[PDB]
Amino acid sequence: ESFLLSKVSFVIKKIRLEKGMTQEDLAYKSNLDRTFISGIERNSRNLTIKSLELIMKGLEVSDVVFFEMLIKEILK
Amino acid sequence: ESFLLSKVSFVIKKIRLEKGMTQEDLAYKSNLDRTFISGIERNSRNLTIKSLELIMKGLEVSDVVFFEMLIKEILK
DNA sequence: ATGTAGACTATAGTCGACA
DNA sequence: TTGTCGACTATAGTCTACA
Repeated sequence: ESFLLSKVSFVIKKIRLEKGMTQEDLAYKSNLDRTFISGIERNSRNLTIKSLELIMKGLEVSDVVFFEMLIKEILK
Repeated sequence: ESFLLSKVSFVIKKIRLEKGMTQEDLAYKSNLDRTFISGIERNSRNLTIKSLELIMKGLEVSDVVFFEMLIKEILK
């Protein structure tokens, strides 16, 4: 599947971990269902941008740091 | 009305007019549908990442660049 | 904590027509 | 050239439940 989608997932995980949160934690804060989040980390589902906008806000990270991390990441 | 969303659409249209592509022109290059590229650009309808990613390709815009451009457009 | 399965519902995308 | 309307098909995002 998608080159990007995967990298995205890979960044979310890292952030989520750094912050030391469990999946259900974030699910709550993001107001998403836990399962979805698993799908995202493990298998890189597609998510929508409304979905991302929640999760950014769930990790309590700036929609700017994410993207930044994301770039250095994308850089291989 | 997702902040992140309108800020995604704007960049799309910006890139598209710079590249002087038409929406149809985009529709082709993104293997996606005119009416949708319409919806995104015009009324904050909610694309996904695969959709996004395709779009970057339709614009012939490197992901890095898109996000870079994007970032800057938040910070206004 | 996390992964996954399946039934389900909501909304992402397709298409063809016409201001 | 692009937005909108309406009826489509496709899937994202939920939920229960068990290893």
